[PDB]
Amino acid sequence: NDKCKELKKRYACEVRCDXPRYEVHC
Repeated sequence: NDKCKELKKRYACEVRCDXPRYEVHC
């Protein structure tokens, strides 16, 4: 479940990892 971290590194814009949802506030 580190894809959350990967996204947070990529995007810092707030990536909301809510279960299977990744809401990117950018």
